[PDB]
Amino acid sequence: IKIEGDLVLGGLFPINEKGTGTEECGRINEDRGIQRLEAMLFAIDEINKDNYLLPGVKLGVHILDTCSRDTYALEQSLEFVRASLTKVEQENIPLLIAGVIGGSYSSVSIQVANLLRLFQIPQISYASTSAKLSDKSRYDYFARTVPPDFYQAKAMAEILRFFNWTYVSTVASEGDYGETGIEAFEQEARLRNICIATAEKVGRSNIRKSYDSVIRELLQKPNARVVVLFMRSDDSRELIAAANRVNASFTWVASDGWGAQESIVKGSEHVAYGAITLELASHPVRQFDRYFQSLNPYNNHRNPWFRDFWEQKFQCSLQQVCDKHLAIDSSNYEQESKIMFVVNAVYAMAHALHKMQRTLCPNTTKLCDAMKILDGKKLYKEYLLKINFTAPFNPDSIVKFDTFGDGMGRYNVFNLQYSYLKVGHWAETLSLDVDSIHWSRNSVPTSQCSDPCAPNEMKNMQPGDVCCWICIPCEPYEYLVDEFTCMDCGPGQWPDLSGCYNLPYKWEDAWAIGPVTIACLGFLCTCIVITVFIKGRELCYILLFGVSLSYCMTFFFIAKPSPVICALRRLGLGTSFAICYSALLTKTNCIAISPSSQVFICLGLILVQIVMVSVWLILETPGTRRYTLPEKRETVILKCNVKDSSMLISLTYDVVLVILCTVYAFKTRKCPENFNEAKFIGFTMYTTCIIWLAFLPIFYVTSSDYRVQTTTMCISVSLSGFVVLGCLFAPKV
Amino acid sequence: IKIEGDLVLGGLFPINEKGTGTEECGRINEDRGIQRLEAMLFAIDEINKDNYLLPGVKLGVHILDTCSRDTYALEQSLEFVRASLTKVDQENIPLLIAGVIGGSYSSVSIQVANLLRLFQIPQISYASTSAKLSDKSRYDYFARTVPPDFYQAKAMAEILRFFNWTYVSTVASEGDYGETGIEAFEQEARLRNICIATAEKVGRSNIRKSYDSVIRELLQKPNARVVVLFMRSDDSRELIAAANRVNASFTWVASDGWGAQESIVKGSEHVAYGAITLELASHPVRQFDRYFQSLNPYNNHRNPWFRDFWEQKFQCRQVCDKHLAIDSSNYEQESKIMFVVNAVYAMAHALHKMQRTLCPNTTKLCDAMKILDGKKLYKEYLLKINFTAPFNPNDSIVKFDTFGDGMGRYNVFNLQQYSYLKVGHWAETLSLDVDSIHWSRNSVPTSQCSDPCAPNEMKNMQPGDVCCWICIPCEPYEYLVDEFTCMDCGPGQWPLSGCYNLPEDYIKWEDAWAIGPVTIACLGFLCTCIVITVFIKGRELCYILLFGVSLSYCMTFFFIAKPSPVICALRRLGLGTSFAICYSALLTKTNCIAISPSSQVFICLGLILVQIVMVSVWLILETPGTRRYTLPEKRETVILKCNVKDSSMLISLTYDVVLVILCTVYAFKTRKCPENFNEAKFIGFTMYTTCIIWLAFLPIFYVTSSDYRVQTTTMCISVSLSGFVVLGCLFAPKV
Ligand SMILES: N[C@](CC1c2ccccc2Oc2ccccc21)(C(=O)O)[C@H]1C[C@@H]1C(=O)O
Ligand SMILES: N[C@](CC1c2ccccc2Oc2ccccc21)(C(=O)O)[C@H]1C[C@@H]1C(=O)O
Repeated sequence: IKIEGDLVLGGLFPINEKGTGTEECGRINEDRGIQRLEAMLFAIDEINKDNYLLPGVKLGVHILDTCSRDTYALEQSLEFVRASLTKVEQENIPLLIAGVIGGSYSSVSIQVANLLRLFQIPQISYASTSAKLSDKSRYDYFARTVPPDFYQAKAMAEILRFFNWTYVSTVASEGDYGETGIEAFEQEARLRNICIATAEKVGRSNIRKSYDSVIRELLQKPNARVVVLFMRSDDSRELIAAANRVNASFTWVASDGWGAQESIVKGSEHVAYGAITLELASHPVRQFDRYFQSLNPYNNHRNPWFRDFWEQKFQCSLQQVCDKHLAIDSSNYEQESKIMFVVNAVYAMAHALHKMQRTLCPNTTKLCDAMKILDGKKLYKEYLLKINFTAPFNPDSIVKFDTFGDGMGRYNVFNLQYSYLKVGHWAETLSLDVDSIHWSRNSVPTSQCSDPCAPNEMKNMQPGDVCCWICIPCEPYEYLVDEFTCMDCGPGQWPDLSGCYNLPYKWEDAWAIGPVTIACLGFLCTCIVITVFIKGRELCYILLFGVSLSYCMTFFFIAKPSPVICALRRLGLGTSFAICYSALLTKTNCIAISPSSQVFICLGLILVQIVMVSVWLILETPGTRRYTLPEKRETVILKCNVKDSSMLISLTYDVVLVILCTVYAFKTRKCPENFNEAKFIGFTMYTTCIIWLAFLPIFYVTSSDYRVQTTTMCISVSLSGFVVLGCLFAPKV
Repeated sequence: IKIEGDLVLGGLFPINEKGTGTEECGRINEDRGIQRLEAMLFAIDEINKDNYLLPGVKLGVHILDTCSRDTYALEQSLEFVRASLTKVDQENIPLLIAGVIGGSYSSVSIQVANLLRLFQIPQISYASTSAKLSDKSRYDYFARTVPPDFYQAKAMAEILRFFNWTYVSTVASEGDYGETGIEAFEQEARLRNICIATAEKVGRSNIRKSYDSVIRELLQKPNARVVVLFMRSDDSRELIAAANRVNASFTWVASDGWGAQESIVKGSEHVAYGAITLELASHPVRQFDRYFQSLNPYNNHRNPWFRDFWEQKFQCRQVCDKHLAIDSSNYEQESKIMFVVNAVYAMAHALHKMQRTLCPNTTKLCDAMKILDGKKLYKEYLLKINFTAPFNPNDSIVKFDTFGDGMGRYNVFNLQQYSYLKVGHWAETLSLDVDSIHWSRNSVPTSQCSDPCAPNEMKNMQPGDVCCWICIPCEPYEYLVDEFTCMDCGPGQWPLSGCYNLPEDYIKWEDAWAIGPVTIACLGFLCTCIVITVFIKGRELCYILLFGVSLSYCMTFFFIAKPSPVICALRRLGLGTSFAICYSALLTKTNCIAISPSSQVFICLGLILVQIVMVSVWLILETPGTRRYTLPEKRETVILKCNVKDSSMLISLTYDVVLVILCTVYAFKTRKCPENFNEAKFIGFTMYTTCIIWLAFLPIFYVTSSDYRVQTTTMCISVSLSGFVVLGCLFAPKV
């Protein structure tokens, strides 16, 4: 079929089928081929009768059969290039085409785009939506009015973005459709870190058991109850048939391969209930229907295949039975989905050629001599890819091409409810209705590999993928810091984005106030005793100083603990014992080496005590520390030093020397004069005994109660010094 | 031209070069045209005459002019597909072809390989050296006998590293050659760690100053004398002409655009000595020369261009009308004829082998041959071929890589005095003899940068080019860790890390101080012990003063030992103990002769508590640790020091000295008791010692804080003499 015109247009419509082997062109296609072919013929007549597009130049066509085959399209397409650039003894003269409209299947549009790119002929495919046609490095002279396939994958995740579904499983088809879609999906899905569970490439209707094995691999991940489908129409039907076979409930999200066909869900409506699906955002062309209804072989001689179309549609073999005045009516007719895309493709060239005509031939309206040869590169790059016009007969319906010659990406969101229902649409903003969904509203799923986590449970190890975090609750001693690590805070400020580890000061009333009164009571008695003016007399006054010194340490011991306090307290305990013990061993070994032994005895006793203190300070550092096993215990200091390695040894050594001296002071004194003094020395042994008893059990065994374990033993031996203070009223009044 | 045969072959040669846009073609090519065309036609006449290669089938041809234009090639090559695959239904009867041998130019071969790709028909190109033909995602029905250009970028870069040249410049042409050539050079140069000084694109048809500016840029990096070139012949022809103008002495390593052509240097032969230029290795076909001699318009009816070629080569026939022929004087075999014959034979063997499988029963064209599977012929038989090149005695085996490319075989040339000389070749291992190069003889160039960089001068400044740097040494007493940073590690360690400040030793032991200081401390203690060991019997106060002074002497002896966290406290106590012990004894003796005279121990003990309270505040102010004073240029500092600064020595010593000064003034002026001459003389002796000690104590130790020679003995000797001063006062009262 060729129609004479000043600027003829190409056309490659799959009128026939792939046939059987040598029979390359079998039964003729009736919805994809004839409806789209007559759509372009309808569009061309509209352009010719139009007065604002190509009003002087008449637009012709050169339409050809693709036969839905790659090689057959190439041989047919040679009749396009043979006219334009083949400038080599008039019949069947070919006309210089401006550009082609053909290419329905992406397979045949690629093989044509690879040919016309060499001869500078623009191509617009009305239906081919393959992804590999969007790289202008190869198919530079190519455009299309349908969005590419990977726009679906970008639109697919939008629902996953809008419905918060993350842990998803995907199944793709063995063909190119899906093996370029799920690859495009995975790259785009992970943009919001969509949490892909699995990925299965079901065979092209290989075996029924394959679909079952897929379902086995699907239900084994119950945390992913939203499954995304990019399968073709044939495979999609067989999968859900297997799903109904084993009653595998799911929430399928499927592409235009599912579309909005009732044939897919025929006999398995219940299993696929509530599935969200997409299809091309088509729009019926009302005017085309009226034109198509008014067709019959009596008045339509342009189409050579129309005779077979009448025979195949209205069944008519050699027996003719088709002899009848019947026409084509809505009873037996269906405007094909991509008819609006076919008529848009033609009007893309008409507008591209009209704008180019208005510039290259500005004064005139017909085809001026400047277009006797058409510049293919200029027409495509400078006029086709930069076009903007509302779609004819369809009052967002504006036609344009992106930088890759692909059309604007509109879609319609269809949910299975049994009938499909448009639940919104996606062009660039997913403006679907949150309601009106059936199995995604009442049983609205939220597919995650793991549950959300409370502040107690932070530490995640992600046993599965990165998006399968499992939170274990860090202990209060460990504390909860962040979802990837548990931090600490120490003392106070219990956790915020930080846990709490250990972090290490006791104002008592009875125990705390008791030492002050005891020290004050001793000070008053010492002052009263020292206030006498009667006359080892100085030793007793010095001994009273040690008792006063011991009381002062207790008063200082009532304040907040300090590392130097333990060292000072250690000196105070030794000094207090030395002061009391030094005075006792005076005027004793009289009756019973050198005559001048009092100075040596006094010097030796003081030197021994200083040696122990100096050794303890040089060997051991009197620091500060807090003793607590639990990490949630009070953040206060418990033991400044060890108190056992050195404090226990040092404390025991001081008491032992004093205890032995007190016992031996009266055990074998051998001095009967002043027997009252001997009894007092012997009776003073019990004063030191109470301190040892109150000191060992205080912190040796069961010393956890630091409130009274340490404070209780502070004043344990603070009352021994009052025994000999008042023993003076008997001799003198 | 068409030759009927069993399996005719396509033919694409640039018979006519682009004369003008007015003419479809213009004038006729001579060397890339008829010479190459007759090479294919010669090979075909040889294969048919052959019996061991396609014996049962007659191999025809279908040769067409490419007009050296892409668009013309497409229309011509369209005659190939119109026969084989376009079988859809008598003048100009076409016949199926098994492939084409064509695509001399890269641009022509690309467009043809694009169209022939669609129809599953193999193509072999005999001269299309281009890098973008080696991707099989676009041109998968396309092989090559010649290597691609980017193998040169490998070869010459392999030349640079073999001579250790690392700092290099580059100049490249505008168009496809060079721009994709130097890009491949850069990827390989960084592979062998070769850095580029400057990169200058040079315009194709531009005024001379553009070339002059390039040379001026080249001189900006004298450290890079070796420079790489990739421009085609005409640009390199007069770039060195501009080099002779400025008289810029470089050594040039250049691509096949330069080649072994005298026309490049003709005019500026002097400037471009010792250049290293690569050329494709192509041994001439002797049989073709003999065949080409016997070619005249009378015996050449196949060629429809030979008559035009005859009138063009000899300028004839039109006017000459002479019986002349082609001989060795007016003819030289073109440099690509080896590849044209190889290209035909590659398809001939591929057809031959793929005939031994499809028709093994016979030798003729069986029914399985009626339609040839192009994909099967290319991938299964064409790419997997291996045969020695005909007419060339041998390493001449023809094969195709995974991208259908002939293996790189370049000849390394060199200008010499002028003529070129094959100084080596690059098949796969660069094999050239260094002894036979013009500039490599006289001062073989070594174009490097500050690359040799000793660890001493570890630091790198990198002022300009990133590959270059400046090696200088970091601080000898500071960090020196690497060429990017010089971090400190500490005086305890050593400087390639570089140590600046850290804990170190602080010993204060010397040969002179080891024997002197030890004996001095022992002598003072021994003298006091001897003077105290008396069994004769107010000596108690003197004994306490001796004990107080003796303790200070022991502190000085222990002061020569190692430091500790409590050494500062002990040192403060020692100074107070000696002064308190000495001062305490004097006060009791004075109060003995001149509120009752019974409070003596309390006065002596009070000073110790006062010193302890001051020590406690000083200890509370800071622990008596160590101070690693290293203010001067000496690395680190001596660990021997006090926890606090010199204020404790001065302020703390000032308080103790003030008490001694008051006692000397109180005893000297406020005495008012001339009696007790033995006590007054001893009291006067103590006052004199106190004044002498103060003069030699404060300033002596106030300036030797840094040096250990003065500060080490500034304190031990300051108080040591005081102990000996009062040591002998006891013997005076006796006999
Ligand atoms: N849109 C189609 C088909 C589209 C597709 C695109 C690329 C690869 C495979 C592929 O197969 C499927 C399968 C299911 C759904 C849509 C496709 C095109 O070829 O572009 C074209 C038939 C449509 C028409 O004639 O209107
Ligand atoms: N080898 C050539 C030419 C090659 C080249 C390749 C790509 C782009 C530019 C370009 O120009 C230069 C310049 C200098 C040296 C070699 C080339 C090819 O086209 O491959 C082919 C003409 C040679 C023949 O033998 O007819």
